[PDB]
Amino acid sequence: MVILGVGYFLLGLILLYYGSDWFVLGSERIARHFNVSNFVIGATVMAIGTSLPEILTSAYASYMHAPGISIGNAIGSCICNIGLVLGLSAIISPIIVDKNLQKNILVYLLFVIFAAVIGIDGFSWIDGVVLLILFIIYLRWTVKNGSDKNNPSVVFSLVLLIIGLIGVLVGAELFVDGAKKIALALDISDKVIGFTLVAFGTSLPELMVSLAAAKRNLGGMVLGNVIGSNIADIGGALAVGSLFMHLPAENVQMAVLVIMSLLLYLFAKYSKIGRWQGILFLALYIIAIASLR
Ligand SMILES: [Ca+2]
Repeated sequence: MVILGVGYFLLGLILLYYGSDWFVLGSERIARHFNVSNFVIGATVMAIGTSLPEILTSAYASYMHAPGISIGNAIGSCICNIGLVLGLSAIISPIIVDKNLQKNILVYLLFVIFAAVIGIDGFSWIDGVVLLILFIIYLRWTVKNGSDKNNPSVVFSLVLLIIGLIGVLVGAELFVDGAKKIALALDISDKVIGFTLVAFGTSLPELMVSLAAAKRNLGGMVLGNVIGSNIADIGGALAVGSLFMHLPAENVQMAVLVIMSLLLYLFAKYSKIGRWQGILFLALYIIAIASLR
């Protein structure tokens, strides 16, 4: 079970490589038909596509009585998205943000701040419902604010979007499956490896898709996907997980997240999310994962 591990591994990379590229092309075309910006389609359709493994993970974790995991993995992804994902994407393709996109980003900053404030004592099922509503309020607002019978072109767009999404979701669980077989053959029979490599497996569709878009200089789409995913992780993953059990409090991760969200706001308004900014986001990401033990 070693060449099978590599076989699963390399196959996963193939389904993640092309899958994310099709998911981006499908999304870009869909945005053109629904007559919305690359940002809007990234903060809604794309976000929910890549943020689904994060919602299902949190909800299940809190279901089987592991709440500290459900929240720790919920916020840890938001930081991973601004730190690793956005950071890497900005180095590849610097992001100049439009002026109609900043109202959206400001809303994101406030929503994160709102989550941090009510998340000091912890997270009730009350907080969950509140945040769950705000999520939907955000979605219908993002689509509306920035805005057919038998069309062969639209169909092709949906094929790219659906096959592309199936590709990255399958490729991610082939990535993990293969890496686990390799790790086992390597001597790593520890248990945090069975949550570290899987936590990375949930952020893997998000990382790949954002990189695929970054390669095609879709800075707006990249930004939308980061913004949308974090809200889907907080307004959705963090919220749904709180319906089962009372999630604990992490006022050090939330603090860091607000900082990275604040920096994102300032960069996407008075400057840009370019290469040096991305380096900083990466720097803040590595002085975090090391200083948070
Ligand atoms: Ca509370």
